[PDB]
Amino acid sequence: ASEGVLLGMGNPLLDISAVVDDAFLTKYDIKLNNAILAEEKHLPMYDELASKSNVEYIAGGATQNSIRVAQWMLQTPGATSYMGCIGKDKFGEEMKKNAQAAGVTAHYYEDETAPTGTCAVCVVGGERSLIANLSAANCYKSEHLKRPENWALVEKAKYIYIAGFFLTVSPDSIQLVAEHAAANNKVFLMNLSAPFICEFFRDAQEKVLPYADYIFGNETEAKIFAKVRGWETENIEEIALKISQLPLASGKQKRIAVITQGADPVVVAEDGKVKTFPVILLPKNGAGDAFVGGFLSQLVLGKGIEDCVRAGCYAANVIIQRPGCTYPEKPDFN
Amino acid sequence: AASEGVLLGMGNPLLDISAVVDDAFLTKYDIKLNNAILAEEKHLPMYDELASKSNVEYIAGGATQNSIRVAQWMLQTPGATSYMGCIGKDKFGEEMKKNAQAAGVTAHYYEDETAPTGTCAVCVVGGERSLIANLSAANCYKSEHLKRPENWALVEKAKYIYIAGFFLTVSPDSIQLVAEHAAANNKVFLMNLSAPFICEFFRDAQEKVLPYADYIFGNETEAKIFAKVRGWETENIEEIALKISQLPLASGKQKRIAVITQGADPVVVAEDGKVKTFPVILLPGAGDAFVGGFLSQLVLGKGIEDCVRAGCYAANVIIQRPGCTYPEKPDFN
Repeated sequence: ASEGVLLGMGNPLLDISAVVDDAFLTKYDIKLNNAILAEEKHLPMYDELASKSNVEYIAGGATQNSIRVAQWMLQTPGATSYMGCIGKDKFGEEMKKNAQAAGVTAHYYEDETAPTGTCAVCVVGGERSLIANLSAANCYKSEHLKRPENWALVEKAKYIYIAGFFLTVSPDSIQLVAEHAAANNKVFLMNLSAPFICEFFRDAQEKVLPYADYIFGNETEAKIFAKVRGWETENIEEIALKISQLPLASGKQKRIAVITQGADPVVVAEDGKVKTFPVILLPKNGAGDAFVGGFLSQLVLGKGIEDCVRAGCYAANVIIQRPGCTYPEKPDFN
Repeated sequence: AASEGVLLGMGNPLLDISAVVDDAFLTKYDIKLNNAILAEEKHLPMYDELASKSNVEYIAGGATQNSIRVAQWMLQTPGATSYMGCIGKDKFGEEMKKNAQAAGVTAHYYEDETAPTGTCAVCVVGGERSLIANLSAANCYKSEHLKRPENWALVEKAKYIYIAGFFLTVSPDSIQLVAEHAAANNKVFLMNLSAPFICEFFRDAQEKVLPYADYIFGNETEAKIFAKVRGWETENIEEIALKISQLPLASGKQKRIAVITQGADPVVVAEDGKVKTFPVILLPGAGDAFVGGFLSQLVLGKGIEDCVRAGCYAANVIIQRPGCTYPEKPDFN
């Protein structure tokens, strides 16, 4: 994998992961197996987690998690890049530290007033409770992207992955890199993630879809996508095919749609046909992002779709057995 | 009559800069009609050109503020309405203050120290419009402004408090605070399904406020997204409206009314486990105006049919004008 061969752009959050007890959950009125927005009552909780010794800080956010998992899976130094917005605070410096530890070349845009986005990941057994404060992650501006030191990361990249959620934060950055990729034989990849469905988002998504070589999604996202645009089918295999056959921009040959269904098989539409892949488990939160990261690693290495899906399932199965989107030193995938 | 500050709205205010444009202007800035675009910064040459037009207008906009202004126009009683939201410390913030005062709305804006005021270029040709929005300060509202005694007095004064669902992306603490206050003090709290949430973070915030909503407004597309997101297999808008009205209720709330519009098709209203449907009556961004007309009659203690008819009247007036504007006085009975 060449230097900066894969780039991601998104909404970075510093994940503050810690194994907690009943007293902590009751104190901040947080229930397990649910992701809530941080309120004024939850803001001092980030200080309490920071004050603990066994705390793990991770350069998170869905896209950044995928880029880190791709980097871990590739094991080649300098193969990945990432751009997103952070604040000028200690949590921003921790995000810079962890991105460097994960081997990702991160060029963050520093907002002058917004604190860095954070996410408390409270762990008990195999259960999590996410409390997110997006804050600076929503302030990315295309002026950062257009600077020569940051545009060099787009120029270096052969694969550029940006989540659909970023269409609400910086649609000018997505359209700029998507149009650049079509004009310069690069692969543009996106997902069906969205905070909400509004006219502004609908129109921005419609403008980028022709430029997407790959579209990733989960069954719920695919079914919302199909219903929003009037497709009457609820079959995920047919929805994946219809996504792959959306209109194509000039300079884009084909589109591949990859739809995950949790325990049920991964659905892949390509060349007017749908192939389905059963999930293979390892002996005995962040799983979707890890799946995309494993898929991207093999895509970068020019491998086939079955290797891409198997690597995605491997990475997803590793990450689910660890607190947060974390992993061991080296992978063991073939 | 309507008492002082009887109706309050909280939201994301934008100064709408409206003007009739021509083909040359649309081509110049590569703008498509019947399209909503989010701009990261103000396209300064376009804003100056729009300002230099003959029929230009500066309106204190944003979906909720539009509803509050339409309700104030419909009521015609000075001081009956209030509004809170975030603006910047600039000329557009002062124009926003000027237009809110001209519309007769008591606006207590939170002034962000660095973010410019949110703006929206409204480019109108015929019966079509194109919107280019730079939200900027509108997304920086903080509950510290709400909790100040001079601003909390507007909550205390109000009998009806209306907030869009989208405002949960800006200040969920303000929404939850006023929604919980309304349930404890016999006030009516109203919301809409605008920007239906798909993300788990936003879904959990909405789930926490829905038990406090006495009224939920929505359109057919929003209602169908809401139903699909939470696993309801029905696609019938009449049944979806009934299921919304029957969502769990918080302590101190006896019933919920769900109002779903369907464009040309009738207004659907669910109440007391039954669904009543109202054909649209015609005159010889209409949704905000519909809500404003409905709110005006609700403030006057009128029945649901009057509320729906006033909503249709206001919506039919606003569609025949550039942006969410109206004549001096209403003619509704």
